[PDB]
Amino acid sequence: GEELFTGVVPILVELDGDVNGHKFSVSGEGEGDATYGKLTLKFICTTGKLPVPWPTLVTTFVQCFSRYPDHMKRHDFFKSAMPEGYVQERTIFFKDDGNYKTRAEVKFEGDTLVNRIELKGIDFKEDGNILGHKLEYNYNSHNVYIMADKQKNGIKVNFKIRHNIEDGSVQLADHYQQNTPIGDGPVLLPDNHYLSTQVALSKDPNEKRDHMVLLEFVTAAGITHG
Repeated sequence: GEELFTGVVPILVELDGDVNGHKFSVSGEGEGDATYGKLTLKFICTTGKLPVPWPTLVTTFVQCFSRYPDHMKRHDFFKSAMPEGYVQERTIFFKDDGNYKTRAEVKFEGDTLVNRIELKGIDFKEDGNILGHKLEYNYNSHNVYIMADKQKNGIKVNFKIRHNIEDGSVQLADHYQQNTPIGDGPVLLPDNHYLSTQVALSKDPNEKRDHMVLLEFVTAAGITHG
């Protein structure tokens, strides 16, 4: 439901992770203002040092906060599934390295939008850009393509993240994503389109824990018909 999102809504994020056996947990919190496609979040690794670079988990850590222009409202699958929510699953293939498989439930719990995640990563090279922490602490702007998948009453999403490497090169991370409603009510299955997202990463100067502050703007685009 769109109106659930007309103002600022609190967000909670919980991630339980295991990559090549390094177990870690992260908690996040912040707010989303979909009117402006704006998210402001802070994440903390609560199990010590984060075993993979922060930027690699950005996409894992709430597309219901995208700003869908009015003329695109009927294509907003994400809001349409709330408040009961949707399950979001991905496989993220890091080029020439291992991969992440994640499963999440994004739904309201009270007046808070919560994204609860499980991530397992495998086949990472002990010394590659990921486990070797060679990725820079920045993020590029990307387009996220969305298509309906009527069979599963959800959408399929595909995009490739370009993570800057410390050498000047780029580590690609190919995202295969699927979302399905948790509820039984009808949800909106959209026509193809995309989301344009900009992400800013920073640090909280008062925090001793390994953490990440993330501010993002995300907007839907691509449809001028109907």
